[PDB]
This record gives sequence, structure tokens and C-alpha cells, in this order.
Amino acid sequence: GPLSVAPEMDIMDYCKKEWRGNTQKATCMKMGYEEVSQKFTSIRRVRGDNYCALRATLFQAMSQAVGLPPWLQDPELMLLPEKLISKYNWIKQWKLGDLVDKIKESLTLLRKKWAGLAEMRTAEARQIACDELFTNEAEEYSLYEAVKFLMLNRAIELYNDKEKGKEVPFFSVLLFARDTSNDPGQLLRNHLNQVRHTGGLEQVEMFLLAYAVRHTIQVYRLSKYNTEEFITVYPTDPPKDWPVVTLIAEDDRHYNIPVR
Ligand SMILES: [Cl-]
Repeated sequence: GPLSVAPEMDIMDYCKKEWRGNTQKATCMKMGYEEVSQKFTSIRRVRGDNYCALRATLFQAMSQAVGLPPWLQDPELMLLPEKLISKYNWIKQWKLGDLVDKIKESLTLLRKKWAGLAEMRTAEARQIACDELFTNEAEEYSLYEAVKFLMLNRAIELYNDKEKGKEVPFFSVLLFARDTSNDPGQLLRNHLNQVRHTGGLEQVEMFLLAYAVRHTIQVYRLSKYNTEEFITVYPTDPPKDWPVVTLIAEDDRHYNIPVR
């Protein structure tokens, strides 16, 4: 299929095309891209479907992969679908974009593709391979099923910890405080399973994504330009060894990729 992450263009050329006229909104977006352009020369437009946040994060993480992270080296990763689904039968309410084999196939693909990218000598070889992977075919969307499953697993672990009275990060309190997401089944049914053209990860779920792939996500939030949220980092205090990926969000729903 066609690329789902568009070929790069100059970031201020992009800004000048999208943001014209003298509205306060347009002025704030221009200031936002001007600030981003101090560190990144170019931008890649990410397909704005319900997977936009996952696509943006995974494309950055994988195109920048120089090693296979320990959580993907762990043999437990491939055992997780059978162990989780056997224990929590409501997971079979999963809606795909049997279940154990499908998820295991997706996780095996994620691990294999990531390992192959980490094997490459140059960033250019990685970008070519990523440009082939993110072409709107079944392999791309299988990656999102894998990551969504790891998000569900991390959510179950955080929920169970909070039940036991163990310390949990506060974003998980906020995640489960939502009336549509009071427990992991509601998270699955009402958020991870969601309907086309309406879904996408909410702010609190960006923390969950970061935890699931062990990446620090640095987001220029342009609708927050004149506030301390002009950047938000997910999670707030990650391990220093987690790799950093940078995104741009004009609103708190759609993400593009700055590149240099
Ligand atoms: Cl033009």
C-alpha cells in the first residue's frame, strides 16, 4: 500500500501551508512550529486514523532502534498472550483491527522486525526498512495489535497493584478514574477496541503507551504553547535508560513526527 508516514518535508514549509491568516490559533501554531524548528528541520505527516498515536510513536522508536530492548529479548513476551487470556477470559472481547495465536503472531512480528532494524549498520538502512514496513498493509496493523496488547497487560498489572495497595504512578489512578475506564475490561471495551474515525489514544493513555514500550515520549503540544505544557513528557520521571522519541501534537489527538 501507500506510505502511512509521509515523506519528510521542511517543517516551516509545512507550517506555512497549514497555518495561514491572522487568527490567534494560527499565530500560536506558527510560534509552536518556529520553536520546534530550532531542533528539527523536517516533519513527517502521520496518517490520522485511530492508530495515529501508535503509528507516530512506533515509527520513531523503530526507525531509531540501535538495539533490541530487554523487554523484547525476554522470552516471557511470547508467553504473555496465553497466560493473560487464560487467566482473564474477558480479553476475548478483543476486537481485531483464535485470539492467542493472532496476538502471539503479532508480538513475534514486532520482535522480529525490531531485531532486524537494530541489526542494521546505518540510520538510512533503518529508514528504508521502516518506509517499507509502514505501508498500510497487514504487517503494519499487526504491530498495533501487539502494542495494544502490551498496553492492556501493563494496565492489568497497574490495576492489580492498586488493588493490593501497592504504590502505582498517579497517571494510572487518573486512567482508572474515568467512568468509561474504571477497570481493565472497560479500558479494553471502551478505549482499546474503539470505533473507526472516532478513537485514538487520550492523554492519560499516552502514559500507558510509554510504559508498554518503555520509551520516553517527548511531545510538543502546540495547543499549549503559552503554558508550561508546551512540552509534556510521558512518563514524567522515566528510567534514564529508556530511549527518547519526540512527537508534535497540534491538539491532544493527532501526532506528527519531527525529524533531523
Ligand atoms: Cl504552497
